[PDB]
Amino acid sequence: ANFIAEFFGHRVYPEVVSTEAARNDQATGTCPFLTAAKLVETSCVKAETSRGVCVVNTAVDNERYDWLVCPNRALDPLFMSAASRKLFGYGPTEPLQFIAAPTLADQAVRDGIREWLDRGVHVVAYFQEKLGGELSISKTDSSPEFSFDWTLAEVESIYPVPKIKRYGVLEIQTMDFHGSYKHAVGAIDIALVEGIDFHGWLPTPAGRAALSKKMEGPNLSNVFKRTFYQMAYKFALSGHQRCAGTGFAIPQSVWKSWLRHLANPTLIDNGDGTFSLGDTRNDSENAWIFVFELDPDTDASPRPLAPHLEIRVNVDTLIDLALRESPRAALGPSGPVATFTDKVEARMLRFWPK
Amino acid sequence: ANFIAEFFGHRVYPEVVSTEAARNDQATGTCPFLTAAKLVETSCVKAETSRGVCVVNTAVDNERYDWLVCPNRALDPLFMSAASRKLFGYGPTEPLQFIAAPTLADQAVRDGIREWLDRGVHVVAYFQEKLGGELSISKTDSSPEFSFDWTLAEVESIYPVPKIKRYGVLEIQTMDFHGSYKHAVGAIDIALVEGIDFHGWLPTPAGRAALSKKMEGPNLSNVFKRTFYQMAYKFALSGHQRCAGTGFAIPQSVWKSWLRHLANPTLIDNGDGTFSLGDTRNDSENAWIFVFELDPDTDASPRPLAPHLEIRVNVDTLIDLALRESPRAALGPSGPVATFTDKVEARMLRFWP
DNA sequence: CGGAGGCGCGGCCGCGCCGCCG
DNA sequence: CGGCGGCGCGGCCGCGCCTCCG
Ligand SMILES: [Ca+2]
Ligand SMILES: [Ca+2]
Ligand SMILES: [Ca+2]
Ligand SMILES: [Ca+2]
Ligand SMILES: [Fe+3]
Ligand SMILES: [Fe+3]
Repeated sequence: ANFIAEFFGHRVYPEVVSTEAARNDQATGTCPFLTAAKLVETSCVKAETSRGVCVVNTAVDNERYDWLVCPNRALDPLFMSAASRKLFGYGPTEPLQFIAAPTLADQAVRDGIREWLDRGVHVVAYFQEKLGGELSISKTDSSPEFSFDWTLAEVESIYPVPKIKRYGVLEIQTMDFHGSYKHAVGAIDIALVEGIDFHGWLPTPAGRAALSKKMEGPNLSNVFKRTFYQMAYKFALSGHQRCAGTGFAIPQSVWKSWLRHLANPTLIDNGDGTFSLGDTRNDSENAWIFVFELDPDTDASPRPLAPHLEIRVNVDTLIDLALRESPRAALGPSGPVATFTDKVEARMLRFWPK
Repeated sequence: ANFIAEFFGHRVYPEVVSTEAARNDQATGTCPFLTAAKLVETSCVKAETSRGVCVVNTAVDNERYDWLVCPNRALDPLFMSAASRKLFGYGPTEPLQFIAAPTLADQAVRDGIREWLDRGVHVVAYFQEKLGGELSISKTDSSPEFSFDWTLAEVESIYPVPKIKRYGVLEIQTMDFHGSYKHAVGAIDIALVEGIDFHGWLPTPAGRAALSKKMEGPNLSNVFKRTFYQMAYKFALSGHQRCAGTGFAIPQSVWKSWLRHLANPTLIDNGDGTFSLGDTRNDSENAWIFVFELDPDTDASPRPLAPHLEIRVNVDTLIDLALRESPRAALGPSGPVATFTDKVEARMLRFWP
């Protein structure tokens, strides 16, 4: 029922979408997303028990879902540049240059940036775990330590010393799972090395069994617990003058799983290709949730990220929905808590003999 | 720097408890808390890589702390009964029977409950994962599924069919860690079987180096993330008329780590052996945080849980402190965000030749 | 109704930043 | 002004409940 969906960036379950490059990435063991970003060959960062498992496919409530399972699978600079526009308040057709932070060591691009600042072209450099390293805000007696997945830097000048106008934050959350992939990885790895035709073997019942061997479901409530807190906290930090906006990038599958956690919220249609969660018409701290898909239309080797839903969020609404609205629905007339007393009595009754 | 604090329920780092009972439980691999709760010999439920590591000792901000790392180490029926009195509204000195749900199978205790009920004595049966299994509430379109660590059934009737007046909820939280215990466990496991006099070997430099082998620190923020959500949600659920109250039981160490998460809060002294987090005069959700210690006074082999701090919480204040007050402190003067713009530029300048 | 699978729960794992000590 | 190390972060792990499907 549960399947490894992508193996080193390339589809294996729903379709075995494999070109010549797909054969190579899997044989060498290379995450194509780190390689394309850094322009240097890079193997997946994961331990042997889950090596190359970038996406897992499962059903919840009788519907199929791709679950991103590696933060590096959502390492799509092109998508992040687009989401950046919404954070810094740029138009859709505005000149923008989105470069990595390690590139700043190169003279050729430092001379290039200066020319862009003269033209009025926006220059944003990003700091990411494997591309420059993350940035952190230190703990206090009244505040905990925090780290940002993507720190965006809007450049003002770099003439003598690099200086920024504003900064941006993108937070990525994928999904973690129950159990292990060890058995599914182990079974498909022997068909990779010892086997003579791997891609022709994956769509077969034997390969489909191997891709699913002891594969379990997603840790749904776990990521909501961890991501909700970071949302509420980091969105409040976005209200700082020098912070242009904070956005959380999450897959469609993850967004849908959060709906019950948010008391089944109705999104407001703004008529601007964007949606809103609560009243964002006043005193806004430019808080965003970018719900993305794995592009089902591209045909290109690794499916890139495509926008699915762009939600501007009211923080107090987000807090109120999760911690007040949802419990009240659980305390509803036909809800689970109404019948709980009978459940306790039923569970007690099981210990009675005969 | 970081040490295994106790092995199979008996202290090993700060002081080595060297009783015959401490030697026996270690050599036989029994978690002494499960075997005492259901009166049947039971080994630790943990996997080989962390087997027996029921507590870990670490320093944060230059002071020592014991981190419980096994929910079964907090399995203390004696402590939970005292905490339940606060939940159901019993005085400190009034009759109370606190029994595990599995025992309901016995006809001797079933008749015993009937005898207690008609003499006004309170009877509460508890459901815990290893003792009767946990109770859960199922998901809806507007609410997620939840499980309760301890669900407490205040019995009123047994004769025809078991029936309860109210239910109570106790949630238990300890601590998870970074890295592995594997290397420290494997270093002392070979000392247990292949060597002689295990306790005498533990306090030596070589032993203390073994107890600390690649031992890392507590996963502090992780635990707050997971538990805060359960607090806010389950405390709101406690408002239900059939729910007497819900309490969260945590070690002192983890409560101290929560202070920065709660904008450094100041507890209001009620002058009744109880403190309050916010205004708890009106509308009572009957929500509690029971902060406990590993009893340092009594020198029994496994040191039981002793009350350290008994807190009434205003749920709305708990949410406010963590999600509004704390972020505002971080944005304040001399805060980390104030100097963040310079940090970006400094990190940006590190690429310059 | 009985075995299989979903998933809350909560402890294992290591990367890489930054604070602390010498 | 360098290297141990604390710790945020976020993905691995399996227990035992319950709901679903044959
Ligand atoms: Ca991060
Ligand atoms: Ca995140
Ligand atoms: Ca708990
Ligand atoms: Ca539990
Ligand atoms: Fe990957
Ligand atoms: Fe244990």
